[PDB]
Amino acid sequence: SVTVPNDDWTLSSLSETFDDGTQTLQGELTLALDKLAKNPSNPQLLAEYQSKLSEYTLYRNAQSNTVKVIKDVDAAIIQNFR
Amino acid sequence: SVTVPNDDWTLSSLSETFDDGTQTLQGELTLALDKLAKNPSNPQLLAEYQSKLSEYTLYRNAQSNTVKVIKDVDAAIIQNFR
Amino acid sequence: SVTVPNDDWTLSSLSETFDDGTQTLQGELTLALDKLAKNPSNPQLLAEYQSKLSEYTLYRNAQSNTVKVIKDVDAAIIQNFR
Amino acid sequence: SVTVPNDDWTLSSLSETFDDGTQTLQGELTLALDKLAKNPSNPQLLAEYQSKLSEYTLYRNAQSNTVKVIKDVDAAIIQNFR
Amino acid sequence: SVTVPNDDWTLSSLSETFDDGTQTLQGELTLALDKLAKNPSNPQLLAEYQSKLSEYTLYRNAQSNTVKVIKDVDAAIIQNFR
Amino acid sequence: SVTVPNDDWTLSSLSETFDDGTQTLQGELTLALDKLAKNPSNPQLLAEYQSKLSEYTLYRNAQSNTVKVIKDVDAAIIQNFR
Amino acid sequence: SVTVPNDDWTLSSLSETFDDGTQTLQGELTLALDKLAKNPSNPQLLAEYQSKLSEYTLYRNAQSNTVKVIKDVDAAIIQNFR
Amino acid sequence: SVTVPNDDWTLSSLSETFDDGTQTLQGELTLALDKLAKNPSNPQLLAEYQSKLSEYTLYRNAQSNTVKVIKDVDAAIIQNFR
Amino acid sequence: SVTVPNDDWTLSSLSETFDDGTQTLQGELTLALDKLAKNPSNPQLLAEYQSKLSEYTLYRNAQSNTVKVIKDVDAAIIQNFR
Amino acid sequence: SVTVPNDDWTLSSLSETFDDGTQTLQGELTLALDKLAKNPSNPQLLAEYQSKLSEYTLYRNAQSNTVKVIKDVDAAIIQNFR
Amino acid sequence: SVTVPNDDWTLSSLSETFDDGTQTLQGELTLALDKLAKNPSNPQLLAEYQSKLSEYTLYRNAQSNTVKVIKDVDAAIIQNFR
Amino acid sequence: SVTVPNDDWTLSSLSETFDDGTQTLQGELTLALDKLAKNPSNPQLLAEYQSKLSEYTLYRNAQSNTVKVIKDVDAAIIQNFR
Amino acid sequence: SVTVPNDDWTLSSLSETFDDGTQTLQGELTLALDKLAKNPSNPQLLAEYQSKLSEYTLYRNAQSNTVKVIKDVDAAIIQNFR
Amino acid sequence: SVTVPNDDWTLSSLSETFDDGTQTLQGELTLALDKLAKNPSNPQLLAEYQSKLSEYTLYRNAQSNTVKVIKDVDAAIIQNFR
Amino acid sequence: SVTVPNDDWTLSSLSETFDDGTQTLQGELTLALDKLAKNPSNPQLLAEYQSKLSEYTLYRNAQSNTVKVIKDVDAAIIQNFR
Amino acid sequence: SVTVPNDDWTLSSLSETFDDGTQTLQGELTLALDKLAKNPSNPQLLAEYQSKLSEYTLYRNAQSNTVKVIKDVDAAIIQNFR
Amino acid sequence: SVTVPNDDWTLSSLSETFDDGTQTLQGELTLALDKLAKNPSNPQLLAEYQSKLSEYTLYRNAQSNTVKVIKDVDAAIIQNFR
Amino acid sequence: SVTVPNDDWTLSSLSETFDDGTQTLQGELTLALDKLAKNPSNPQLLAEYQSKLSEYTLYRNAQSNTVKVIKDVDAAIIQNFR
Amino acid sequence: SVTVPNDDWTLSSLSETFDDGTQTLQGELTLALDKLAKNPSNPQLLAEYQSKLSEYTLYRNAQSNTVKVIKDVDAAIIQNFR
Amino acid sequence: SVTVPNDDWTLSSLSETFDDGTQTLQGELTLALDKLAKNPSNPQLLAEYQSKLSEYTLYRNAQSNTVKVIKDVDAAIIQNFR
Amino acid sequence: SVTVPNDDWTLSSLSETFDDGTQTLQGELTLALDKLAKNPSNPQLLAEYQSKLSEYTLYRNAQSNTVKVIKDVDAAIIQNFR
Amino acid sequence: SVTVPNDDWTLSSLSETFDDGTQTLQGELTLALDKLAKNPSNPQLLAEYQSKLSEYTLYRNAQSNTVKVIKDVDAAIIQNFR
Amino acid sequence: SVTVPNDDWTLSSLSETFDDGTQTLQGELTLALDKLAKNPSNPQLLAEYQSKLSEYTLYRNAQSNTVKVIKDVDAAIIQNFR
Repeated sequence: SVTVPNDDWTLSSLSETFDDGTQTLQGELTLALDKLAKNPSNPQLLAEYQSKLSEYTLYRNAQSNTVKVIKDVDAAIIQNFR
Repeated sequence: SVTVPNDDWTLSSLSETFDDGTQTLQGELTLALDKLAKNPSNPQLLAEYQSKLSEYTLYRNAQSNTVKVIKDVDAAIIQNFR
Repeated sequence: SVTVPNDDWTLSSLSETFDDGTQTLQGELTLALDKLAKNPSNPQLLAEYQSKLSEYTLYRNAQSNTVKVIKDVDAAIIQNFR
Repeated sequence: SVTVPNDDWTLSSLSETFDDGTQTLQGELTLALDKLAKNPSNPQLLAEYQSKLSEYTLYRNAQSNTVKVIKDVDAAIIQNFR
Repeated sequence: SVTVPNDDWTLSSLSETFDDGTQTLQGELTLALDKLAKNPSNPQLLAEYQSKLSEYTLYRNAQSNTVKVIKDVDAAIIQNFR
Repeated sequence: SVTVPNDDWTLSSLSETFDDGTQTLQGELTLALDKLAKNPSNPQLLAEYQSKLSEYTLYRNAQSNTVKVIKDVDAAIIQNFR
Repeated sequence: SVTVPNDDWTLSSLSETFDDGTQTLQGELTLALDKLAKNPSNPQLLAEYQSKLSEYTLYRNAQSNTVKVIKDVDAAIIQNFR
Repeated sequence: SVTVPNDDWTLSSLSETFDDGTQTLQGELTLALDKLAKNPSNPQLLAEYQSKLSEYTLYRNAQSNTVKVIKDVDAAIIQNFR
Repeated sequence: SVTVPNDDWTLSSLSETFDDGTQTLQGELTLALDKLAKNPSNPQLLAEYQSKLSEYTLYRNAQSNTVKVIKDVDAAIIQNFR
Repeated sequence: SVTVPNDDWTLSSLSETFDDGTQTLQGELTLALDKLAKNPSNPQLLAEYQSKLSEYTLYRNAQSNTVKVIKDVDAAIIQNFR
Repeated sequence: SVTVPNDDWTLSSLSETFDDGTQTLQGELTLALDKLAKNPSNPQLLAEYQSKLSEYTLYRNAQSNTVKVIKDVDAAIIQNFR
Repeated sequence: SVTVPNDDWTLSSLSETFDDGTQTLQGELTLALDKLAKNPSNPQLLAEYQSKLSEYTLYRNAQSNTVKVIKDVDAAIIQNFR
Repeated sequence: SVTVPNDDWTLSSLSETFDDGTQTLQGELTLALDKLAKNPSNPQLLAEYQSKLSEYTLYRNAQSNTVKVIKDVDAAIIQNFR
Repeated sequence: SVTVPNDDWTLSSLSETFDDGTQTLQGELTLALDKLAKNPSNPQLLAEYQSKLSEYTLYRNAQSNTVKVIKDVDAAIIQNFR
Repeated sequence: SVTVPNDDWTLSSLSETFDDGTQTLQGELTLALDKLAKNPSNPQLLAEYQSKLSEYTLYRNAQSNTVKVIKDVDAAIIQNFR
Repeated sequence: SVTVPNDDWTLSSLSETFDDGTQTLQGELTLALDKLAKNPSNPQLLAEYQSKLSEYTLYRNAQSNTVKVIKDVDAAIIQNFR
Repeated sequence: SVTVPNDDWTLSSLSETFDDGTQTLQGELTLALDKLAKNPSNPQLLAEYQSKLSEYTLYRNAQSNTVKVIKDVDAAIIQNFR
Repeated sequence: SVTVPNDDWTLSSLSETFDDGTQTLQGELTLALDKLAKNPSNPQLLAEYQSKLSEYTLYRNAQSNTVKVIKDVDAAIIQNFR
Repeated sequence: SVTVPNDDWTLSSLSETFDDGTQTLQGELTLALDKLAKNPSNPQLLAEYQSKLSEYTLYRNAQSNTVKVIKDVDAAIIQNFR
Repeated sequence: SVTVPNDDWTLSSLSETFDDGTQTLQGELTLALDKLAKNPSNPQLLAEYQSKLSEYTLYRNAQSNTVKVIKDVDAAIIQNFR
Repeated sequence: SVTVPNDDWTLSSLSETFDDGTQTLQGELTLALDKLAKNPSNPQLLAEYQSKLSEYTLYRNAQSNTVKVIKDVDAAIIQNFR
Repeated sequence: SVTVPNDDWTLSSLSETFDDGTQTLQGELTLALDKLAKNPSNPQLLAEYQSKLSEYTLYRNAQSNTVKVIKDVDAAIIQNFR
Repeated sequence: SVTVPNDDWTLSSLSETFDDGTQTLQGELTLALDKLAKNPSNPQLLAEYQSKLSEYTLYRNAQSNTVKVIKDVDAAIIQNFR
């Protein structure tokens, strides 16, 4: 489940890399969201939820931008076939 | 009625999570509001009403912000389709 | 007609508590005032009338101050709604 | 004329709840005010008038603050539409 | 009304897939919009309306991007005829 | 004067939906504003005026945000023509 | 010239209520003051004058306090417009 | 000089509505202020002056808050042009 | 002034189709713009102006994109003459 | 029924903490108020009643201010979600 | 030197109104104070001095309160500029 | 100095339309600002100044947004030349 | 050493007015007190001493009350600064 | 030193307008403050000082709010350059 | 050590103005207090001490209120920086 | 042990000033009281005792009033901190 | 300096047509830019500058696109020489 | 548990830094809150509670603002990927 | 049963301090009152009764004033929580 | 235990400064309160107790206001982080 | 140092135009900032500083937006080279 | 340690300018705070402390707002890089 | 570690330039963040932290935008290879 600029990997492999490399964060975010839905008035809970949510959004954006850039590169090389 | 960063859930599922995870609070707030409308002069009643109202506002704001952030993330990923 | 710092009572309930808890005193004061208006020269009558009148004034002042303080507390809590 | 945090009610419904839940108090206050305007020298009358007036002011303030808070919440959610 | 990367389907078939696969959501959004136009002050109503509207916008954007990408692919293949 | 996510409606139709679905509220607000301009010292009048004004502002904001979002969606689809 | 916590009255209406509800007392006080200015040595005259003057002062104070409290309530509600 | 939530009115129209709907009150306040400046020792004069002054302040505050709220709504709609 | 994918029409015919099919909207927008230039403070006026302006921009963009696409198709066919 | 700045508690928990931590005081105040309503002329009784009433008002104010401050903090953190 | 709720006056104009509308009273008070400082034992002199002094204090208090209230109103309107 | 979605007008024509359609308002605002700079303590003056200033800001914002949107449309059409 | 309700005087000026306006009386009282301390048995001496002493006490009381009242007025105006 | 919504003026011009249009008031306030620092016990002096100070604060607040609003408008227009 | 609403002064300058403008009064009060502490039985001494003490309290209150008001104005202007 | 309205002194310093400035009087009063308790029938003794007792009461009252006034001034200034 | 699809014109002729047909606009833009560089705080100035700048950018883009398209056409015809 | 602008840390690391760097303060606040809930009448207790509560609110606000700013920076950098 | 300005005491503790620190005096007063009710003609008895009664009244007043002042201080600190 | 506007101190440090800088006063007040609870009839004792109590209240108020102001400043700076 | 849409100028020339056309304003802002850093309590100083700072921010924003727009235009023309 | 809108300075330079330009004020405030912590009962001390504290708060707020505004301007220019 | 538009450098070289040219600022920010996490209540600390944080965000944004622009230029040149 690793990725190297060498002979073999793929885009779905990059997405799986982004998912698995940041996995426990998703479970922590799930748990924090549950606790928040229980009682939305505990400050420490709110701070942890904010941190986790921000990190999750950053992860999603980074993954999507990386996939987009790599697809653009590949489509650029393909066109040079002819 | 649970939500996990896994294969399947949705925004309306998040709203329903926020609603059901904090449900008895809404009934308590209803009852306290009724009692308050009966006699607006009992201090204990006022304190309980204040606590419940504050918690309710916090819940609404948290739910709305979470929905907004997730929609922003999704709209960000969609645009990277092309 | 009792009052407890618990779920339900009101200001008018406090006034009624002050009135009913000190009731026979009011009838005694009425009777003494009548007798005094009959013949204002009996010393024992004067002493009893003085005692009853003083106690009545004390009761009125205490009731009014208590009502005022409780209303102030309630108006203080209400403002903290927002 | 009841209100529940469920599918349907409105702000005017909250105001009507505050009005109807505390209705006989308004008639009592009217009657006491009339009697007071007749003869402003009866202590029991004054005590009852004070109690009723205080309770009425508390009711007005509580209703107004509740309406304000709910409107603030609604305007907060609306802005998250976009 | 299904679509598979096999011998037969079309672009309009993709649009119909997007429409029919997300159909009840459109009726729910219609109903919520109607209720909102009735009384724009119920928080639960606002939350449901926000969720449905966000999901609808996401659906429209995804459908349009998918159609665009597939048309681009087809126009790319056509040009390689000669 | 109804609107459904089906073959035919328009933006002006949405605005007319918002206007007609909340119509009697506008007349009530007019009447309350007139009465207020007559004598700005009746508490019940003030409470009703506050409720109606708040609801009116909420309606305006919701209508404007909905129109904005739908126009954004339409302009997004149009650009995918080419 | 009556006042009820219902749709219509005003502050000046409250002042007129206090004035008209206690009217004959003012004429009696005028007459007693005149007689007193004639001969300030009749005990019965002095007692009646004392009673009337005390009642008049009580009426003025009660009216002023009521007007003040109602104005405070109204100014409190007005501020919650925004 | 009337105002209706219909096709045509303006902010200055609202201010003129507040002014003209409460006009005789301003003349009465002028006259009472003049009389007060003549002899500041007549109780009835003082009570009428207090009532009129309080009502005038309430009118000013209500007018200003209404204008502010409507301007806020209009500036909110304008921004949604783009 | 109709257009069909059949033997005869032209690009200017498409532009005229877009213009005439959406004509009354242009007059309504003119009138609304005039009224707005008169008094830029009527909320209903602002909402109608926003709706009309948005629809007009959408119409312009759609017309331009359609003309562009058809010209591209025609220039593609012409080149295949040789 | 304890509260710690750690993973879990809530606003209603703070109110219950204030109530239960100062409980016997409320019963003592009830008893003293009853005795006072019996005979409002015993100095020791008056002193004890004054002490208890003052302490009760202090407790109410402190609880309300604490709840208000914590709600403000929580609403501040929530807004930083986005 | 008159003042009307119309287009033009000012606070200093109100103070000058209070001063000039009650002017001869100030000279009378000066003369009475001088005579009193001459011989503080003439009863008629004492009565006139008491009347004038009381009226003067009333005038000062009324002027100051009026100025304060009007300044408060003006500062309230100014803040609604933005 | 009129503008119609027909053969001929321009952006500067739109700006001149906004200026001339709302012209007397600018003179009124000038006069009110002058009077305010004279004596900043007349409530009616303050209310009129607030109304005029708010309307002026609304006019400026609306004009600027309209110009921006039309320029965006024109720049969109220009790019479709090629 | 005169005092007028005009632009300039002070409290110490009032005290000096009371002292100097009644000055020869103080010397006469001194002389009479000396003579009395010589031989306390001359009736005419006693009558003159009684008259002078009474007038002196009246002067002191009047001066002190006037100073107190003026200080109260000034402290009342000062507080209205804010 | 005048300002008109026409081709040329500036923010500093608005500040200078506020300063020069209310200039003699500043000198009067200086003189009154000096006199007050001399002898803080003359009632007329106190009343004039209160009036001038209140008017000065109103002027400062109005000037600052106007400058703020105009700067906001200008910064809004600037951003629409692109 | 003078102060003018012109380019340069400060709060401490206002305090020093209040101190130096009323300086000899402080020395006189010191001397009178010393004499009073010597023999608290001379009426003239008591009258002078009362006058000086009253004037001193008035000076302190006026200075403090002026400083407070000016600080409030300055803090109001500062916030309008942004 | 002196006190001056300058940089440093305190309330206890004022009390000590009152005590030490009138010290020998206290010893004289002690001695006179002792002698009086010995033989309460010597006229000269009675006159001296009366004089000393009166002066002592005057001293106590003056000290207490001065302390009260200064504390009031200080508490007034403190509140103007905010 | 005119251009017609007839026997004679050129690309530089098209550029000169674009320049001369829109000439006064360039001078107006120069003047407005100068005035803006003088004082960047006049709203009318900002609006005119925005309009002129937008129109100038549109003109540049249109000219460049037209030149590009005509050059492409000419280069297309040239290649068909052989 | 330290954080440095170097190769490795995260948002949750910043939150944990804020929590652990200010830890004993939270326990002290817990203890003080408990003691306060016991007896809300000890001044030293109140002062310590006020200090701790203020510091806690400051800590929460600072942590939240820092997290928000860093997330904004990160989301800014991510977008520059393409 | 001692009280120190240190970590722990309360208002009721102050009342108990006043009661227990002066306890034997109450028993002595009881005994003296009994003896007086037996035979109200013994001079020594009367003197002792007068002394004890005076001391008791002083104790009550001092206790009440101390409690009042401390409650005022505590309520002052509480309000500074926010 | 000193505090300087330099690199390091805190709010609790300010409270400790207020406590330790005024420490012996607290012990003196304790001792005086004890003595007073012993015998509430010694005038010198009463004067010392009054002085100490007044100074203590002043100290508490000053400390609380200073802490409040500094917390307000800090919370103001924190918000400017973003 | 002038700029005209004619044969020769550049971007740095535009920046220098913005700098030199608004130069004295920068020196005035420097001087005002220095004076403010000296004594931040002079209202006139604060008003001038606010005006200058606002104008400076407006100038910076306008310059930056103009440079951005012109660079965009130039980069648009360059791409049409081929 | 000076700052000019010229080639070189920075934000920390602005903060240092605010600190050093107002430096002696900080030492004076330190000294006054120390003296106040010694004896909180000297009026002159209280007045000086109030003045210094107010000026310090003003300085902090002004510095923070200036830094915020300049950072906003810089972040605005940076974004126009692309 | 320098960079010049000459024969050799790279993007990572630009990032390293941005990092090393602003290095001590990062250490200062680290230290300030640590101190802040210690005690979030020192104003000078808060001001320094705000300045450093703002400068850091500006640096990050500038670096990212520069890298983005240079990459865009390079990708533009590469495409012109063919």
